[PDB]
Amino acid sequence: GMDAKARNCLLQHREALEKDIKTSYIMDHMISDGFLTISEEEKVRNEPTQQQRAAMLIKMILKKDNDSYVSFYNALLHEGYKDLAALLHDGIP
Repeated sequence: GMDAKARNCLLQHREALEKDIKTSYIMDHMISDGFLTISEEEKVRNEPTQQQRAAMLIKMILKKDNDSYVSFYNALLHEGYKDLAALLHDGIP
């Protein structure tokens, strides 16, 4: 569903993302945008640590469409993760 460029960007920067991001905030945006289901939210929330939640959310997004990548970018950007957003800018469709 997603462009290779986007996929690879995510795969390249996932460790950096997994490290810093507060997943619940990003998810709230993505749920608002309608690219993330309550069931998916819960599955992420079921992960014990923030890094494990982040990893799960990214694993999920890698199985979604271009729109979802952008939603993720927008979320990061609106939550002030400007550095991490920049890393994914090059891969945006």
